[PDB]
Amino acid sequence: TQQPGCENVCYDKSFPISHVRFWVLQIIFVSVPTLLYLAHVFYVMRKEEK
Amino acid sequence: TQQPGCENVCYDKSFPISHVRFWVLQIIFVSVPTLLYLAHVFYVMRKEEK
Repeated sequence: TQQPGCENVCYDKSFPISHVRFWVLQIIFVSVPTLLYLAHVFYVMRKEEK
Repeated sequence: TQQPGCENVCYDKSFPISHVRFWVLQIIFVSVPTLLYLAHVFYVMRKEEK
C-alpha cells in the first residue's frame, strides 16, 4: 500500500508482542520461583548457623 | 501531505469548474441569442423573398 503509517499499525496488529521478548518473559517467570527458593533456603541456612 | 489522492480531491474542492471553461460557457451562452436572431431573421428574409 501507499498509505502512510499503514505498515507499522499492521505490524502491531500482526505481532502484539515479539516472539523473542515473549520467550524472555516466559523463561524469566519460570526462573523466578527457583531464585526465590534458592535465596530463601540460603537465608534459612544462615539462620540455622546462628 | 503524503496522503495518496489528497491533491486532486483538494483541487476539485478548490475549483468546482475551471475559470477558462466557465468563461467559454459564459461567452457561448451570450452568443446563442445573437445566432438565434441572425438565423431567424435570415429565414424571415427568405420567406419575404418568396
